[PDB]
Amino acid sequence: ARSVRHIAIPAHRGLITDRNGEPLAVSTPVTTLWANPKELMTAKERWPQLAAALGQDTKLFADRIEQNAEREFIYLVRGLTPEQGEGVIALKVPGVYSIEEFRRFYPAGEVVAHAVGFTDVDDRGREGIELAFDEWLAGVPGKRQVLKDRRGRVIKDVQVTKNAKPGKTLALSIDLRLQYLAHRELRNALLENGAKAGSLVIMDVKTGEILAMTNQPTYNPNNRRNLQPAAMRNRAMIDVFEPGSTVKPFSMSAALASGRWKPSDIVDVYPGTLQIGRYTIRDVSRNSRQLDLTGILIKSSNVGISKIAFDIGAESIYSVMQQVGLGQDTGLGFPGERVGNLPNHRKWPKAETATLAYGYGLSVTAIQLAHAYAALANDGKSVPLSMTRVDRVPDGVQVISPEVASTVQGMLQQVVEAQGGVFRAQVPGYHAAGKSGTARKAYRSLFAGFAPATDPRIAMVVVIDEPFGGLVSAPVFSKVMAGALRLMNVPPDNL
Ligand SMILES: [Cl-]
Ligand SMILES: [Cl-]
Ligand SMILES: [Cl-]
Repeated sequence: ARSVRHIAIPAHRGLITDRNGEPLAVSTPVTTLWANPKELMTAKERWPQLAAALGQDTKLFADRIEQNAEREFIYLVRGLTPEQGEGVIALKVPGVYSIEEFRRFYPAGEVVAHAVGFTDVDDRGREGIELAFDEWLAGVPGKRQVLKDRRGRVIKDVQVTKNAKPGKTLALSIDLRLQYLAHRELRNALLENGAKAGSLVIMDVKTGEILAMTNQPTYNPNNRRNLQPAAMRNRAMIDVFEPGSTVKPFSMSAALASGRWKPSDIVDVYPGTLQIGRYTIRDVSRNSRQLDLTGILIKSSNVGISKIAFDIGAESIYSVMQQVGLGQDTGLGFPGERVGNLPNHRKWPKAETATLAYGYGLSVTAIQLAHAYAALANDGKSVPLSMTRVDRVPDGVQVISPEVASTVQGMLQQVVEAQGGVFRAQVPGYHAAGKSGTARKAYRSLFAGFAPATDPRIAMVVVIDEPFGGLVSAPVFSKVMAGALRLMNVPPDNL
C-alpha cells in the first residue's frame, strides 16, 4: 500500500534592509528535526535518548508520539543550528530526519520592532512590513512529488523536483540611524516625565519616505515570550487622538486660501473665553486681546482660530485637512493601520466648526499628522507615503497652494522662534518650525514640526502620554531634529 505526497521545499525569504542596506530581517538557514511517527513507533527504545537530546520530558515526548502514531510527519525541534542537528542524526534514530529551514532574525531588535514586525512559526509575516510585503518577500516554495510506502518511507520521487524560487530583497524607507536616535530620545522623555507610552515619526518631505517610526513601550521581536499587548502596539500607525492645536496650521491654510485672511490680520480674543450658546470656548493663556494669525498659533488661541473658522466656514477647513490626508486613507496597506476620522458634516454649526478648527473635532494618527506637515513643508505638495525605499519619486499632488504653504511655514517658524513662543523646540544651527498641542483620547503632549525652514527636508511628530505640548514634547523635537538633520548632512540654514 502506498501514498503520494507533495512536499513543499522552503524558499529563502527575501532580506529586509533599511534604506542603506543595513539588515533588519534576515532569513538564516537552520536545521530543524522532524520525525515520521510511524517509523518512530518501531524504535521506542530510542525515545528516551532522543528526548534527552531534545532536552524534553520523557513522558510528554512519548505521549506526543503516541498521540500522533498515525501521522507521517511532526516537528521535533525547529530552528536548531546545523551542528546541533547533526548531533541528533548521528544517533541514527529510525524516523528522525533533518532538513534545512530558514528562520527570521531581527538584528536591530526592539529599535525597529513595530515597523519591521515579524513572521510566524511558518515564516509568514504577521506584523509590520513582514506582513505588508509578505508576497514580495516570501517567494515561491519548491515542490517534490514523493511515492511513500505504509511506514511511510520515501520510495522514490514520481517526477522532477521543482526548485523553490527565493523571495525578493526589500529595502525600507527607514534609516536605522534616525530610527535609533528617535527611539532613544522618546524613551528618555518618557522616563523623565513618568509617562507610559509615546510615538515619534520622521518623514522625508521630498520623497514621502518614512525615515523613522518609533513607539514606546517596545519589545524584542527575537524574543516574544513575555510579551505584553501594550508593547506590541505600533502606536504611530494605530493610536488615534484629537490632535488639538497641532492642526491650527491647516485651519490657517484654509483661512489664507479663502482669500479673506492675511497673516497680519487681527482677531480680538479678550478675555480668553468665548460664549457659544450654552458652551464656552476657553484659551489656556488669557492675557490677550488682539492677535494676528501668527499670534493665534503662538498663544494656541482656541477663541482666535474659532472666530476665524466662523468667518471662512468649516467646509474650507475640512477640505484642507482632507487633502493633506488627516483622517484619510493614505494607508500604506498595513493591515490594521488606523485611518482616524474627519467627519464631513457638510454643514457645521458654530460649536462643531470651532471644535474642528482647534483640533478636537477629528482623530488622526501620528503618521497622518507627519504626512500633513510634510505636505506643508514641501511647499504644499504631498508626495505619497512610503515605508519602502523610493528611487523613482512619484509626482506629488498639490494639496495646498505653494504660496499659502510658504506663508504657513513662516508662521510656524515664528511659533518656535518668537518671544512667548515654544523656545524649547528650537534646533541650534537650523531654523525649525512647528506647533505644540495637547492631544486627547486621556491627554498626550504633542509637538509637530519640520526643518530646515529654508528648504525643508524632514517633518516630525512627537506624541507623549501626559500624566504640556511645549514642555514635554517640544524638547524631544529639538533633540531629535538636531540629530536627524545632521545624520542626513543637511546644511545648516541659520546663516
Ligand atoms: Cl519568540
Ligand atoms: Cl484602539
Ligand atoms: Cl521606487
